[PDB]
Amino acid sequence: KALNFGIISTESQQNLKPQWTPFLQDMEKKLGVKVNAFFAPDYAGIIQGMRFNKVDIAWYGNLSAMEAVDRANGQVFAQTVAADGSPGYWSVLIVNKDSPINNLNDLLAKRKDLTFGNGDPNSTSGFLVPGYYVFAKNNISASDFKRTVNAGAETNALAVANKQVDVATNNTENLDKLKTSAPEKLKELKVIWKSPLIPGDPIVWRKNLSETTKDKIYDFFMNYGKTPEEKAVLERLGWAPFRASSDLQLVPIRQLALFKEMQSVKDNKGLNEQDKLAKTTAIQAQLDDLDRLNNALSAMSS
Amino acid sequence: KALNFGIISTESQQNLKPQWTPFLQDMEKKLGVKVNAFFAPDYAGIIQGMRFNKVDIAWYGNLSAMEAVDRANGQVFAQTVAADGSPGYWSVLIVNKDSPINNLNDLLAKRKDLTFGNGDPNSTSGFLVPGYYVFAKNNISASDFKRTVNAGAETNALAVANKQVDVATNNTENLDKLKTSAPEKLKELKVIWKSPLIPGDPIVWRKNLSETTKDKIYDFFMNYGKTPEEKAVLERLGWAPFRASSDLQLVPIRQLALFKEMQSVKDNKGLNEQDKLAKTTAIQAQLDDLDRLNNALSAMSS
Repeated sequence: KALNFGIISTESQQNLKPQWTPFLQDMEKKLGVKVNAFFAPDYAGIIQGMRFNKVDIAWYGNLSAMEAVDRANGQVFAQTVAADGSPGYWSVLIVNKDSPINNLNDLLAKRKDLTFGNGDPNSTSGFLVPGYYVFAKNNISASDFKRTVNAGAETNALAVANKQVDVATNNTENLDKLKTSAPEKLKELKVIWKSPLIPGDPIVWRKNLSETTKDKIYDFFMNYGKTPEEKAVLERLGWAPFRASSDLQLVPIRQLALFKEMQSVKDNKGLNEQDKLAKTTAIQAQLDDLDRLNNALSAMSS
Repeated sequence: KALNFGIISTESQQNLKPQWTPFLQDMEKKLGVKVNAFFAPDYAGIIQGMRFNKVDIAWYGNLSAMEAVDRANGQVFAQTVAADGSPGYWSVLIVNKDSPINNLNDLLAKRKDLTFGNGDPNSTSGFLVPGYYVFAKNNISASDFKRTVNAGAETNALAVANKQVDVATNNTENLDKLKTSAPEKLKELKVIWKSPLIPGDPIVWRKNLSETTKDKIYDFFMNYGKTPEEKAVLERLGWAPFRASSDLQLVPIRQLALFKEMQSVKDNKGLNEQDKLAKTTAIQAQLDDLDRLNNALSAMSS
């Protein structure tokens, strides 16, 4: 009963090897079952490895992560945690502290009268994530602000801080940097809207594993880190210890997937509107259900 | 597009009528769609009403609630909240405050050396709920205490308080009463283990409703109560305003269902062990998956 982990490698074939064997070697111990890897070229070959039992487990990104559930027996069981201390990031919208805005509701209104900072239109956290939760969800637009401007978080946070822009989007990881980059202009910022947590990469195994096997993996992963040795070894892969997870993980990413896809049907050229109505109104279905989940989940305050 | 609510009535045909029309009459307004009820004799006829679109929505109990999802297009969308202030209850285990125990781990060990207070063996919160989360889950027993005694929460809490028993089970709703019944012997108690939240009755509609319809119900329910009028009307049905919910609701009840069922196969007389192994080890599968969910859910601390 040997074991395969999945790790692609942008950190190529030099970089990766000596960061990992350790984590295998403890894995092999506690599990006491030989623990090879699949290095990779991309998640595409990796999911496929799952799809054929040739790989048992793996460090996906929610996107890859989600298609694993989709096509190759995925079950998220754990969320990676940043060695600085977790855990993913929340998208945001930010006014200056001297602003008399505090709600997204405030903002939502005083909008035709204000100037916006929007992220890379190829950025999920600066552009797309807010694009759904903020805009799409309220049937309103980046249009509808006096003037609107696209730029980087760092800029945009600084933009707002220095009252060159009314409101901007951002993430909380940039918000972090600042406490070092410009602590005294982050002190001037004010967050008025948080996305869902957009969380860290998961660990997915294949469901078709065995009661007993999973039990060991699961506990390995849930308990690795409590030791100074253990602790310091996660770090070499930039990690803190792992959060307990589920497929519920990727609800934010699922919504995105299907907001995009929704967006691409409204533009589907050679589709008649009868047959649109159907699909559009079906993807919404899904979002609407997914919305209510987010609520439920956030309503376990608590 | 008229509307049917489900409400059984132990509070029979006199009691119920004038507690509800109000809540219909607001329902009919905001929805602006006529809102009859099904009174009932039992959830059995009620789920069936769903199963035939003859009823659209209803106040189930997690048990009924769960079989609704099972057999008649259930989706939990809201959790009832006690007019005193919510929300279900957590089972517990309780030592005296002068005890040097604080963990379930402590207890788990010092057990052969101690005396237990166990609830009605026909009580879910005093007996069965702990029976799983505490015992079943750690493959250990009510056996394994010096002596063990079964009795009511009130007794048992008082038992422990007055150091007639080492540890006992309880719920937090009794724990409430006490602050009135015996505030100064509840002051002597100490909780060392909480179950999952075992939550309040839900509102389930049938999935096969319509985007738009659900949207209105959903918002009606999520927003009813903010007004003094609204507020005071929920009260006449002993309610505070409603929590946002999902089928995730009944994970605790699902685990129970299948702990029982697990328990009843181990006792299934005319079943050979080969064919047992299979089922036992399949129900465990489920619990084990459900366990990991509880974790995930409780690991969104947060």
